[PDB]
Amino acid sequence: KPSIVILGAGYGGIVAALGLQKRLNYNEADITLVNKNDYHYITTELHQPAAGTMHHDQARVGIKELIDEKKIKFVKDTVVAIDREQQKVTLQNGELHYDYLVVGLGSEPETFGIEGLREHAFSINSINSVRIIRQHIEYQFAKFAAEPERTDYLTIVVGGAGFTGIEFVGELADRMPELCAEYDVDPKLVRIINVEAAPTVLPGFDPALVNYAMDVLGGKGVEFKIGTPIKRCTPEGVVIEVDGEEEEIKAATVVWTGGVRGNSIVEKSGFETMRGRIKVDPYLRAPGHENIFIVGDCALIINEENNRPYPPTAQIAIQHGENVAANLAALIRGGSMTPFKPHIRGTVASLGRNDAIGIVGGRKVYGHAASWLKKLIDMRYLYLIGGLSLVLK
Amino acid sequence: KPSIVILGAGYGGIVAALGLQKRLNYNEADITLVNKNDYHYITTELHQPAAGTMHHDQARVGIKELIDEKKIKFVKDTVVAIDREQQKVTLQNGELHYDYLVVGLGSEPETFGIEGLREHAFSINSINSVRIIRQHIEYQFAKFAAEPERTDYLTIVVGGAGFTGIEFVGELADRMPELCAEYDVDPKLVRIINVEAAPTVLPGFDPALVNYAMDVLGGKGVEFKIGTPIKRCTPEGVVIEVDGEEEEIKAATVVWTGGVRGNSIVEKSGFETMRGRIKVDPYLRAPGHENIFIVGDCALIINEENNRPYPPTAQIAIQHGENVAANLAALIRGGSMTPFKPHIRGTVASLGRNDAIGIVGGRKVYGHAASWLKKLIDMRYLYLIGGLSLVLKK
Ligand SMILES: Cc1cc2nc3c(=O)[nH]c(=O)nc-3n(C[C@H](O)[C@H](O)[C@H](O)COP(=O)(O)OP(=O)(O)OC[C@H]3O[C@@H](n4cnc5c(N)ncnc54)[C@H](O)[C@@H]3O)c2cc1C
Ligand SMILES: Cc1cc2nc3c(=O)[nH]c(=O)nc-3n(C[C@H](O)[C@H](O)[C@H](O)COP(=O)(O)OP(=O)(O)OC[C@H]3O[C@@H](n4cnc5c(N)ncnc54)[C@H](O)[C@@H]3O)c2cc1C
Ligand SMILES: NC(=O)c1ccc[n+]([C@@H]2O[C@H](COP(=O)([O-])OP(=O)(O)OC[C@H]3O[C@@H](n4cnc5c(N)ncnc54)[C@H](O)[C@@H]3O)[C@@H](O)[C@H]2O)c1
Repeated sequence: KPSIVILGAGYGGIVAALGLQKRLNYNEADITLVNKNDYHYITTELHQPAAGTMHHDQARVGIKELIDEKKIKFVKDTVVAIDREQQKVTLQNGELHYDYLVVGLGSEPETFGIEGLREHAFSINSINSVRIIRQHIEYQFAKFAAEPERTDYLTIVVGGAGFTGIEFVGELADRMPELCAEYDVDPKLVRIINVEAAPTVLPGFDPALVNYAMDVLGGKGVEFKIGTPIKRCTPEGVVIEVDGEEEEIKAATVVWTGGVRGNSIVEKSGFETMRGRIKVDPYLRAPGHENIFIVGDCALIINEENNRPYPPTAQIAIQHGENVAANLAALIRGGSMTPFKPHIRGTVASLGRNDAIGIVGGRKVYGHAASWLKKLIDMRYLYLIGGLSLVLK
Repeated sequence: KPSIVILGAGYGGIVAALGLQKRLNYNEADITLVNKNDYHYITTELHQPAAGTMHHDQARVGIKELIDEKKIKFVKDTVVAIDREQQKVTLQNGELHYDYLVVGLGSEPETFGIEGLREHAFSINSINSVRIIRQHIEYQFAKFAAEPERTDYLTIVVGGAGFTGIEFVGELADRMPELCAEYDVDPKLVRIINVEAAPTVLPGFDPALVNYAMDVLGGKGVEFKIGTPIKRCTPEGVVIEVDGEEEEIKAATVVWTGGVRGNSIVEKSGFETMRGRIKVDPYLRAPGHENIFIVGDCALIINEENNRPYPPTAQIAIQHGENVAANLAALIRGGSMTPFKPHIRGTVASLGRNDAIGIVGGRKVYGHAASWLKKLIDMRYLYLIGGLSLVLKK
């Protein structure tokens, strides 16, 4: 009968819920899952619908289908704030109560306080957002035939050359032949620009793979501006600093992949956070709070070996949920808990539909091999939450 | 030796060129065809791509494929003005000289000086235009999911309940189930509004056909506002006058089918025009110029029997091309020419993919029968200009 509530049905949230489903026995606890939408979207593949290389429906699944209900109660609503003292959470259309709290609200875009970014730029963070990005670009290409002078319609600027930016421009480059044919556009006129403040694309990554990534993307017509930061964002385009002087790029479409931050709700609810994320204990709990757990991008963990923190990823997020699910079972049964130890296997980044790069098991991988791996790994997630049934669909 | 120049590759233009092609024996005259694009689009079917019910490629064909290269020389360029005195036409990328001139530049949207109409509203008049309208609407639906409070995204206002407007709103209603499913939208929230200044939808049409049209469209959720004029057009929406008082409609998409005028080029070239169109003589030429011919929407014709003017249509435009081609051929070859006599067969209006209305001959038509009738008649044009080969390609 205790009331555990999980906030967000993302990688951290949905796995924690499914873990609880398998682990526990009917009526042992009251579990409620809260989500903004009635569907759970595969964030790792969201860059593809934004380009238009994949339908958005292939990147999402209905939550009710995943759960058997009765054990877990699903609430479709929007979280507003956290009342920790009165162990309750407030929604736009109601209020909920928790004995135990699991926080997996994912990330929010990090704008760095840059002017006009929130107003005039797009983010790849949801099914709704990527649909908007996709239709915006196609809309812009449609307008070009009427006004051939306006080449800014055909200019797409992606801010930041992180994994998200690199994956996106790769998909974008692949789409352009089909896109140009649809709207009678000269492929040569199209400009896809990736702008990176850091001196190198994909900073903190193996130079061998990075150069390979740039080489392939450069061949597909992607343009890279490195050591160039975005100072400001305008409706017309963006403003960048080159050689200590401001320069302007006129782009009808600006996508911001500059970084991510923890959900503002967590920080605004009075938690102590760094970059909006919580530095949790070995048991994935929020300091000074024995009944609160943080999962996914909201959680922050530091590798004891080095001084740097683990990056926010789906891979570690899945591991968060499974750990919390097991630990929650122990707490409900009055048992001890197990410290969280993250096993970070290789990471693979796609460079389009048929190409990819990654370091897996210490070994570097490229080409069709890496592409098949990522497709395989992503499919493994489908099996984890939906079984062979989900993989087929 | 003589230089025949044809302006525009629309219904009037393309048929006139093809008519000359069949009629003449090469080298007899120098024929040049001028078009804004290297393709000829089926304007009668343009309402479907704008809605998104049909691909735009099915509504156009390449001009070079249709014509006999050696006999007719095709120029892809944009007409700027016509110099009647010097008998030359000026383009963005050159100049051309004519002994005989055929003008089929089609129509331009008529805004009637209404504020913001040209700036903030869309027109269904080209391949480029319908693509813009289509992607615009899908874009607004995409934004709605993020902001469910903004129901104006799902509101589409079509100005004028003429022939074009009725076809467009009919196509739109059919699209909505597929469109709503794509962007997770509640169909009940969607509003398709047709605004008519006249007291009745489809003025000057059989009330029986009109009532059927409103009934079918009304069932699909289409809303009609009649006796209501559009005072102004804004990015936010439109302003309308109801019961002598101003009212507001919030619509992300505004499409203007309120009417058309002849191409501005004809008027700016010093021609004498009414509503931008030329009232031609029985030989479809502009008074008193014996060597200039006007075809399609640019031309204005009066029915001798009923004194009322013919509406600007593709059907009469096609007949213009055939008449001018025959008359031009006769003129260079010696003939006495033939006065233009329009044979106006029935007209059919689609009310969606599976429904239609029309008066053919003396009998009124409805349902799948009318739809098949309209589809067949449209196919006749494809055969006329492209043969069985063009007909195959859908
Ligand atoms: C294009 C892209 C590609 C990526 N590829 C990879 C990859 O290949 N490998 C890898 O390891 N990582 C990848 N990542 C990173 C990974 O997707 C994130 O780290 C992952 O989303 C984190 O899991 P999460 O559940 O905490 O976040 P999320 O998946 O975003 O969980 C958010 C969920 O909580 C809901 N929610 C949020 N706020 C509220 C609120 N106020 N009220 C109600 N519901 C709310 C949301 O609707 C959503 O359902 C990628 C990220 C992006 C953008
Ligand atoms: C949705 C819609 C549905 C319709 N359905 C029917 C129907 O069912 N039956 C019927 O009889 N009529 C119908 N009509 C009307 C018909 O389409 C027109 O009346 C017909 O096109 C008139 O012939 P036209 O060649 O003069 O016009 P157009 O087809 O518009 O001729 C214009 C051509 O010349 C080109 N051009 C224009 N300006 C320039 C320029 N400055 N320089 C170079 N090239 C230029 C254009 O690109 C185009 O190729 C419909 C119209 C619309 C909008
Ligand atoms: N295959 C994978 O494992 C995979 C794929 C995608 C994302 N991810 C993870 O998702 C997380 C989110 O990554 P992300 O791509 O959203 O951001 P990021 O933090 O990983 O990279 C941000 C980049 O943007 C640049 N940048 C920031 N501000 C800028 C500005 N004003 N102008 C120009 N450039 C600017 C930074 O230098 C940085 O290189 C990462 O931890 C990443 O590791 C993993």
